[PDB]
Amino acid sequence: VSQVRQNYHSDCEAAVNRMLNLELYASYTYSSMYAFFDRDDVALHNVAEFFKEQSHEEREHAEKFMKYQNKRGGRVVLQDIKKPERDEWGNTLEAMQAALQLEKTVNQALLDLHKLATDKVDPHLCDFLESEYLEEQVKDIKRIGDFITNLKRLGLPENGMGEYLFDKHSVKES
Amino acid sequence: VSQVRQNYHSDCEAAVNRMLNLELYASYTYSSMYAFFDRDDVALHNVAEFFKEQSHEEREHAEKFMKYQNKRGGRVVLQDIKKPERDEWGNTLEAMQAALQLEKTVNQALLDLHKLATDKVDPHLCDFLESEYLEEQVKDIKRIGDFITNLKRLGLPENGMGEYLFDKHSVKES
Amino acid sequence: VSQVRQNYHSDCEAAVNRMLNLELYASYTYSSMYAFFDRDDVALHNVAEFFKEQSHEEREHAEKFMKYQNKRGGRVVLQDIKKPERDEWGNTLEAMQAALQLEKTVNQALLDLHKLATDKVDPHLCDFLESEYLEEQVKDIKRIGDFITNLKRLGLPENGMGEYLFDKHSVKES
Amino acid sequence: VSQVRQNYHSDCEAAVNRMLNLELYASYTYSSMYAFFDRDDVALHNVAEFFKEQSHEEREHAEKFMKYQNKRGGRVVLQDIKKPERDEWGNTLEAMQAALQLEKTVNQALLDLHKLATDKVDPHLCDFLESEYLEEQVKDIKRIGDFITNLKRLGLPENGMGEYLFDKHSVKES
Ligand SMILES: [Cl-]
Ligand SMILES: [Cl-]
Ligand SMILES: [Cl-]
Ligand SMILES: [Cl-]
Ligand SMILES: [Cl-]
Ligand SMILES: [Cl-]
Ligand SMILES: [Cl-]
Ligand SMILES: [Cl-]
Ligand SMILES: [Cl-]
Ligand SMILES: [Cl-]
Ligand SMILES: [Cl-]
Ligand SMILES: [Cl-]
Ligand SMILES: [Cl-]
Ligand SMILES: [Cl-]
Ligand SMILES: [Cl-]
Ligand SMILES: [Cl-]
Ligand SMILES: [Cl-]
Ligand SMILES: [Cl-]
Ligand SMILES: [Cl-]
Ligand SMILES: [Cl-]
Ligand SMILES: [Cl-]
Ligand SMILES: [Cl-]
Ligand SMILES: [Cl-]
Ligand SMILES: [Cl-]
Ligand SMILES: [Cl-]
Ligand SMILES: [Cl-]
Ligand SMILES: [Cl-]
Ligand SMILES: [Cl-]
Ligand SMILES: [Cl-]
Ligand SMILES: [Cl-]
Ligand SMILES: [Cl-]
Ligand SMILES: [Cl-]
Ligand SMILES: [Cl-]
Ligand SMILES: [Cl-]
Ligand SMILES: [Cl-]
Ligand SMILES: [Cl-]
Ligand SMILES: [Cl-]
Ligand SMILES: [Cl-]
Ligand SMILES: [Cl-]
Ligand SMILES: [Cl-]
Ligand SMILES: [Cl-]
Ligand SMILES: [Cl-]
Ligand SMILES: [Cl-]
Ligand SMILES: [Cl-]
Ligand SMILES: [Cl-]
Ligand SMILES: [Cl-]
Ligand SMILES: [Cl-]
Ligand SMILES: [Mg+2]
Ligand SMILES: [Mg+2]
Ligand SMILES: [Mg+2]
Ligand SMILES: [Mg+2]
Ligand SMILES: [Mg+2]
Ligand SMILES: [Mg+2]
Ligand SMILES: [Mg+2]
Ligand SMILES: [Mg+2]
Ligand SMILES: [Mg+2]
Ligand SMILES: [Mg+2]
Ligand SMILES: [Mg+2]
Ligand SMILES: [Mg+2]
Ligand SMILES: [Mg+2]
Ligand SMILES: [Mg+2]
Ligand SMILES: [Mg+2]
Ligand SMILES: [Mg+2]
Ligand SMILES: [Mg+2]
Ligand SMILES: [Mg+2]
Ligand SMILES: [Mg+2]
Ligand SMILES: [Mg+2]
Ligand SMILES: [Mg+2]
Ligand SMILES: [Mg+2]
Ligand SMILES: [Mg+2]
Ligand SMILES: [Mg+2]
Ligand SMILES: [Mg+2]
Ligand SMILES: [Mg+2]
Ligand SMILES: [Mg+2]
Ligand SMILES: [Mg+2]
Ligand SMILES: [Mg+2]
Ligand SMILES: [Mg+2]
Ligand SMILES: [Mg+2]
Ligand SMILES: [Mg+2]
Ligand SMILES: [Mg+2]
Ligand SMILES: [Mg+2]
Ligand SMILES: [Mg+2]
Ligand SMILES: [Mg+2]
Ligand SMILES: [Mg+2]
Ligand SMILES: [Mg+2]
Repeated sequence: VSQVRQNYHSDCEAAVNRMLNLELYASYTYSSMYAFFDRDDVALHNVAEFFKEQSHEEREHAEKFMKYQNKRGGRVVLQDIKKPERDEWGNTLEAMQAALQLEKTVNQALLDLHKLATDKVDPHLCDFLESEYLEEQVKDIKRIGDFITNLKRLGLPENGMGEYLFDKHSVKES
Repeated sequence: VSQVRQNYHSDCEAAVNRMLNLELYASYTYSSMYAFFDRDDVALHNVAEFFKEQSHEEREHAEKFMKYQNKRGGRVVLQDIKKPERDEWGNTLEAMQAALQLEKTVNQALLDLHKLATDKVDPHLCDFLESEYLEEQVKDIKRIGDFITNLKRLGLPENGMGEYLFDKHSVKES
Repeated sequence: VSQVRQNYHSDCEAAVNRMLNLELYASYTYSSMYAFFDRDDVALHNVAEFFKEQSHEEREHAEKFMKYQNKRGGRVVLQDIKKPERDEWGNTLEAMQAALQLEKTVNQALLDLHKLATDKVDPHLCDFLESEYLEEQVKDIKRIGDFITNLKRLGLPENGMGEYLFDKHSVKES
Repeated sequence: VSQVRQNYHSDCEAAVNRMLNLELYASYTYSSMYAFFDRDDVALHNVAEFFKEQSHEEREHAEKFMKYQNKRGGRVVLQDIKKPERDEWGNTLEAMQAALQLEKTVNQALLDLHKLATDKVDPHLCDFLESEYLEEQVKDIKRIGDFITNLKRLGLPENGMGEYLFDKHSVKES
């Protein structure tokens, strides 16, 4: 038993490792989207940079779980990071829809981890999730949903001018 | 009788209270428009912020009438603030058209109050309306009319790209 | 169903709308207190400004619930804002006692909403209430209780000098 | 006829001269109050300075009428400035009550002049009164009324401690 360990259930330790893998998986999926929008036959630079930043943020989420695991006296166990579901992402609308579903999948895993932490009476883990993870998900899900609404308004997928304008006006100029 | 009261007719005092209610009503209607444009399935952020600011300005108009009432020795009497006429506002064009009519309704009430103040020979109240209320209405009515003309030019309600562009270029970036 | 909606119960959505109305109601009651203390026959300016600020804070509480509703994919539904219980507020002690009870009524509604969020296993809503609402209530209830104790010490309601001194020394100079 | 004169009725010219005298009369009354509160057996320095400033403001009101008269092509005609109604002013409450009535007397004369200007269809004179005189009166009447309410709250005339505190906290520290 780690000398620091107190009120930290083995199930929660394991679930934190699984969550860590999912954060890394999400990072890798976003990195794939970045590379896609940087292709010369796609060429939406601000969209590409948006997904690059999304990828970097997921890696930070992963690293925070590693640090958490050690703070509680659990042990980080890594597994393969599975490649993303697609090799090409269609267009800005398809990619944003996939991002929305990814962020909701991550959110559900975090909510499930909160359920487990609650069941095991671990208020520190509950607070960690609430203070560091759950609001980030709600905020980003809202942001991405708002983007999707605007992409549809702009006539995606068919309206190329709409897609061009989204890249200029909706995402950060990079 | 209030010790400060001089040349302030009971009818004007009552009409000031009714005008106060109308300012609050207008504020609440604009707040509803703000919340509508902030919906994830509407997602026009600059338009939402435009209406939020419109709402804040109406509250300031209301507070100025409260202060006026007390300065003249009248007594503030509040009534319920009725909820807005609609729960959803359609799109930027429908909302702007409703805003135009709201500002004209407020303007007519102010003009009617000026008629009353004139009839009761209250030059202080006339000056207050002319110097603090009537030009604000003319200016904002012109601004909103100009917006409506541009929304029609941009192909509202059908042209989603037009609506997107209005939010980027016509209203303040927020 | 809103594309952003996840783990957000219809009951919680409805309760958030009811809470929004209560925040607006509280704002309006405080605005009435402001106008009362600004009367020439009351004339306690720092007390008036205290209640004006209380009113502005309640409006901010309301707006934060509107934003929350949309972030979760719920839909803002507004109802009439009922006028305050009184048209005149007696004196600083009576008004502060009414403020204490108002803040406790708001607190109870927030605690009830937390119970509901807990029952529906909504940790995001629980965190939102705990991080943005519940401590504000405890702090302001303590502040107002402290004021009431001092108003009683100063001989309210009978001691006019005491009431004058409270306005100079207890509330912020405005 | 003055070369500049246009739309300026002889009656208005005369009434402006009478108003000028009243402004000077008001100044002199306030100067008497200043000297009274500066007496060693009265010794309320901030109250004295309040009335000194009131006196200076009335002189500015008078000078503005002189300038106005000449701008319109009328001719300034001066009369004796009558001494104030009292040689001693009792206490802060009696003086403030006399100030309230003085400011209301001045206000009534200004309102009467506005009636005359209206009757003679002189919009420039109407605007001058509304923009330079009428709101000053409403504001100062409210200020003085508020003071009287506080003096009564403080137990004037009998409560010497109340009167002392008013001088320290209600009027500007000078
Ligand atoms: Cl261990
Ligand atoms: Cl343990
Ligand atoms: Cl334990
Ligand atoms: Cl265990
Ligand atoms: Cl594991
Ligand atoms: Cl596998
Ligand atoms: Cl693929
Ligand atoms: Cl997914
Ligand atoms: Cl968070
Ligand atoms: Cl967006
Ligand atoms: Cl641009
Ligand atoms: Cl956008
Ligand atoms: Cl009255
Ligand atoms: Cl009157
Ligand atoms: Cl009159
Ligand atoms: Cl009347
Ligand atoms: Cl009324
Ligand atoms: Cl009704
Ligand atoms: Cl509707
Ligand atoms: Cl209307
Ligand atoms: Cl104006
Ligand atoms: Cl425009
Ligand atoms: Cl425009
Ligand atoms: Cl929904
Ligand atoms: Cl849901
Ligand atoms: Cl869930
Ligand atoms: Cl539900
Ligand atoms: Cl509802
Ligand atoms: Cl009802
Ligand atoms: Cl009442
Ligand atoms: Cl209550
Ligand atoms: Cl809080
Ligand atoms: Cl206190
Ligand atoms: Cl003191
Ligand atoms: Cl002090
Ligand atoms: Cl205190
Ligand atoms: Cl002449
Ligand atoms: Cl002439
Ligand atoms: Cl003419
Ligand atoms: Cl003439
Ligand atoms: Cl003359
Ligand atoms: Cl004589
Ligand atoms: Cl005398
Ligand atoms: Cl007089
Ligand atoms: Cl003025
Ligand atoms: Cl005062
Ligand atoms: Cl005072
Ligand atoms: Mg060891
Ligand atoms: Mg284990
Ligand atoms: Mg970011
Ligand atoms: Mg993200
Ligand atoms: Mg993540
Ligand atoms: Mg494989
Ligand atoms: Mg908890
Ligand atoms: Mg937080
Ligand atoms: Mg964060
Ligand atoms: Mg946004
Ligand atoms: Mg009275
Ligand atoms: Mg009446
Ligand atoms: Mg504005
Ligand atoms: Mg407006
Ligand atoms: Mg208004
Ligand atoms: Mg109704
Ligand atoms: Mg004017
Ligand atoms: Mg103007
Ligand atoms: Mg203005
Ligand atoms: Mg313009
Ligand atoms: Mg949908
Ligand atoms: Mg429902
Ligand atoms: Mg505050
Ligand atoms: Mg409060
Ligand atoms: Mg509140
Ligand atoms: Mg009712
Ligand atoms: Mg906190
Ligand atoms: Mg706060
Ligand atoms: Mg304290
Ligand atoms: Mg000549
Ligand atoms: Mg003549
Ligand atoms: Mg002054
Ligand atoms: Mg004065
Ligand atoms: Mg004067
Ligand atoms: Mg004589
Ligand atoms: Mg003015
Ligand atoms: Mg002035
Ligand atoms: Mg004041």
